[PDB]
Amino acid sequence: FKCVNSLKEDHNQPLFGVQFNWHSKEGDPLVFATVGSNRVTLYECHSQGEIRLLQSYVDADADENFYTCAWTYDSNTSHPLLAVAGSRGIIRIINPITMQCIKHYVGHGNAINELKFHPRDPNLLLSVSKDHALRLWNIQTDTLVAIFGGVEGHRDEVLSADYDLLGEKIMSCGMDHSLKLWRINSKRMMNAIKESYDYNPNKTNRPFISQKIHFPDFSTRDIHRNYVDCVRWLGDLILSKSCENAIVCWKPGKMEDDIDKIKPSESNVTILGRFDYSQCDIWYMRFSMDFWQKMLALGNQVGKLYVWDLEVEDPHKAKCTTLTHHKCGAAIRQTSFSRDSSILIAVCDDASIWRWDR
Repeated sequence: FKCVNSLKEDHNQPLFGVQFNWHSKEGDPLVFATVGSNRVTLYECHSQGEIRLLQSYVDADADENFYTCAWTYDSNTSHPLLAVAGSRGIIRIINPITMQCIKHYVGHGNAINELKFHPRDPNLLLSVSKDHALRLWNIQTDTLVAIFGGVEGHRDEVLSADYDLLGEKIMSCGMDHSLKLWRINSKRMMNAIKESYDYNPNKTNRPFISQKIHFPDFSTRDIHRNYVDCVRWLGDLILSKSCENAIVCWKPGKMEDDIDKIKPSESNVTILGRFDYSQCDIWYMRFSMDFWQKMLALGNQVGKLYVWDLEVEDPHKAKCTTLTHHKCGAAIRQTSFSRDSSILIAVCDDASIWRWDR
């Protein structure tokens, strides 16, 4: 990796999220979305470092603050869609071509900190909120499938969450210092999903009933001692961080315990390694991985990039390299790899964007 370009968005507010579009068709250029201030911006990546500016969606309210975006496609037409959400607690489904808001979901009412799409179903959107809950949505039938909350749920803002490889279970984390597992392969949840696909408000009288899920299938506050601001499955293992300059790789239960045999009462965790770094004690600094999960990237609060090569027998044997530039001095809030891994983008608190080519 070498730094080939950079630029700065006119607004000067923090860029909180960047995502490449991993659903981009064969032979079109790599396109990525940034979010910050009250807008979304698409860029196209070209030779010689060029970052070709496309078009923005700018929320009507100047007080909207987008925090996160996530790419999917339309399940009938294959056209990519981009979901955005932020401080107003509104999910917006944007047509990236024209940047029209196609539709939006209210319900959270309170800030959405992260969005994720199911790894196998393009219609299933998970939002995580400042209101302590997760919601699962079916953006095909415009239904709220479930709410993951209650007193045994998170007891403070949720910051991050992630589906496992097959979308059978979710791991959430947030400001209560905890990570919670939620199975979505139960009979109940598989059936709720099925019912959400059968729902057509024009062909019936009922509202769609959401599942209230009030009991995580596992929970722990034993990994970090602060806000857990980023979470990612690595197979049956977990990669998570707080503001303590460490990504911990760990699993619920003892060393030889199966993830699918974990009862809600499980009080053990196993730590399999820890990736330490520097100058990352601020909240809401998120790492990302490439498509194959070979590598992990996190930037810190002074513009240094850390990249881990996870292509090694055990999690603790990961190989770190660092990416610095003399002009990149602002906090980096998120990174994104292209689908093919040839490009890495970092985005910063100063509205700058950094392009790193392999």
